Amino acid sequence: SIKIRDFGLGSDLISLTNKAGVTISFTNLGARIVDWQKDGKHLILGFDSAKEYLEKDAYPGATVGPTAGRIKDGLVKISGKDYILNQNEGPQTLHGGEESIHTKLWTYEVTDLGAEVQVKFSLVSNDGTNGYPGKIEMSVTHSFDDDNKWKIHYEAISDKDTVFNPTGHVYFNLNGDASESVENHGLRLAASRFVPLKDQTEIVRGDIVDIKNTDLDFRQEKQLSNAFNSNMEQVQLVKGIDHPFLLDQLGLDKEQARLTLDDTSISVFTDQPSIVIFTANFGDLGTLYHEKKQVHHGGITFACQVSPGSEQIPELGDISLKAGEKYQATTIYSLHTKLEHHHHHH
Amino acid sequence: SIKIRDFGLGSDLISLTNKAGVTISFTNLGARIVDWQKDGKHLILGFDSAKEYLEKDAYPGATVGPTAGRIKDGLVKISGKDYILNQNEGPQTLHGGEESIHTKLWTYEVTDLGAEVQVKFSLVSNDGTNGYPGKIEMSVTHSFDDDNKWKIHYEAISDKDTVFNPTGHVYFNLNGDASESVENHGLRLAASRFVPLKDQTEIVRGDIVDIKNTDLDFRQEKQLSNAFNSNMEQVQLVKGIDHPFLLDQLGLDKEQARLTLDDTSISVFTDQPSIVIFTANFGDLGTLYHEKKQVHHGGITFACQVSPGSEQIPELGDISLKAGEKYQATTIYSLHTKL
Ligand SMILES: OC[C@H]1O[C@H](O)[C@H](O)[C@@H](O)[C@H]1O
Ligand SMILES: OC[C@H]1O[C@H](O)[C@H](O)[C@@H](O)[C@H]1O
Ligand code: NI
Repeated sequence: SIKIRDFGLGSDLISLTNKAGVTISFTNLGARIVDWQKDGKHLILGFDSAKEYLEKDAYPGATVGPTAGRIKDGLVKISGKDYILNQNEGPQTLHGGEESIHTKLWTYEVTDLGAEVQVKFSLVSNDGTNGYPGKIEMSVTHSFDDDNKWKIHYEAISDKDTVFNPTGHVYFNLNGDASESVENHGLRLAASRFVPLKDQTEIVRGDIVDIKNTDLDFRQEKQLSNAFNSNMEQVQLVKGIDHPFLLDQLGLDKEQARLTLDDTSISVFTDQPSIVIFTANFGDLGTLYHEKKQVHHGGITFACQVSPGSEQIPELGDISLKAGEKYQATTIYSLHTKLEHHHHHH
Repeated sequence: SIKIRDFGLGSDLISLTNKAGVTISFTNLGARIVDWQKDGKHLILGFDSAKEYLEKDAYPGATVGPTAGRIKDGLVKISGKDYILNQNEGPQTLHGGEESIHTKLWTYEVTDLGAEVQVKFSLVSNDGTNGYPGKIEMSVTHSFDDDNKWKIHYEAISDKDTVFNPTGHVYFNLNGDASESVENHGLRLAASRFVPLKDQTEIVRGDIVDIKNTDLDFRQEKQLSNAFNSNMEQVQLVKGIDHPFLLDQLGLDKEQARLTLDDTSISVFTDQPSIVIFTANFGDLGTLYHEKKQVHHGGITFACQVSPGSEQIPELGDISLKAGEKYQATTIYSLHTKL
């Protein structure tokens, strides 16, 4: 079933229920996921109205771009030319600049294919918006099927050579309560390397480092607490995790990451080369989610994209987008029950 | 009463019925008026869904800007520096450039005041959007009251020196049918001069012209047909009217124009210095409104704003907006029914 209703400020809330009873919802404010539940339990973080997003935190579950993450000094080089983008975090351009895409009302169309329902959001980034050459016609399709698969498909075309590397900023919390840390969740991730940050400003350090056999090594499933409790400089620097992890093997076919809690797991699939992992290291900020004060580590993203920092570490990728060339990206989060035995205590 | 409904593509349709039974409706797509009816007749031009607007003509009833009208070569000078805006009509920037604010979904809030209801639409135009320095936070409040007054109030603030001169692009047609010319409407307008156009590109010619005692003098009520059958080269050039008229006396308390058809009449009030009047000179285009094929002259605007063309004719005014200054503007359309 598909259902729609006003969600506040002129946005809508689109709610889908698949044949298995699993429900998921989205809003056109920032082509974002708002909730995902199983048996009355929230699997992710979200608010109950649009205004909350605009007043508390506009990133959760949003589509962010045109470029996700931080661009040192808001400086990019496009086809030999230097361009300065909107600087919204010190001299840095973070997630596309101020008042970016996550803050706009996108138009949308719903397509019912039976076992699969698609929600296609559209938006045009005009040429010059936030310093980005365009115009860029963008679309984000969120779909949910009878197999409990939530897929995100991005498409874009630009009138001018530009840069593009958007991502989906969902936060998971299998506790279903923001006030409970995710240190009790199990994490498996197919990555042997990571990108260290230079300092508190969070720009990339300039090197790529091997994390095998360190506390950041999740190739084999381990509790998140191992990371959180770590005293590695990088962990200490950000008070948790806030880094790009370079996938070892590329392809939409491989299970790149798996987040487990008791009988529930979320599997991550993507065609992107990295997963940006941020554990809501907000300290005592305590943003209220459903009347619950969020705890430090009360959430975790799996933001699949080209790693941030390619401006400095070319080896990471090229996020340039040629005029006329069609961009595409696909990320999938699949939900499973009893995939494995995970019985722990903290 | 107030009613909100899904207007298509994720947009909303907000409809307000006042004590008098009159209905007016807006959509956040473009912070725009969609309809205006009395006794089941439409007073203005509009479509039946969001899609129509996007597919057919996106300007009718919309808020257009940041700058309304045509800008020669898309060139504006800001703080002594030249800036090139998005060009979407040849080398000209028309209505803000392509995919402008009239095509975006704005957020909004409804405020019920009893005798009056207000719908406040907001949108942020990012710095650099279509070439315009910003960011510019804009709000357009459309309101409707029990006195049949439809008011539009604009507000904006920019982080940087920029240009700003939006307008409301509603088209009236008291016939209540797009297939019927507005030539039978009487028009009165308190302007003694106008701004001639250079040629078919419609950029201004460069001069200000006195229209006293010409086919374009509406200082004293007259039927449109007159203007329509004039041989004035300017009328001929455009096949109707498509010009900025300079108002004789500025101020929001003066009725600046009046459109009448039989017992029904519309009055215009504004704090703007000019009114741009365009008579739907679309030839055979035949755009479809409520399944009725539009005829050349099947509509007319009253776009209140600072006259287009100030880039060439400084005396027309100055559309600059300095960083931190608050822009404000108001236009009112009042409905009357004789007895
Ligand atoms: O709240 C927004 C967040 O977006 C990413 O996770 C970023 O790396 C974090 O450092 C933080 O800025
Ligand atoms: O519908 C678009 C119209 O907008 C203005 O009123 C302009 O003067 C007309 O020439 C036409 O471009
Ligand atoms: Ni709606």
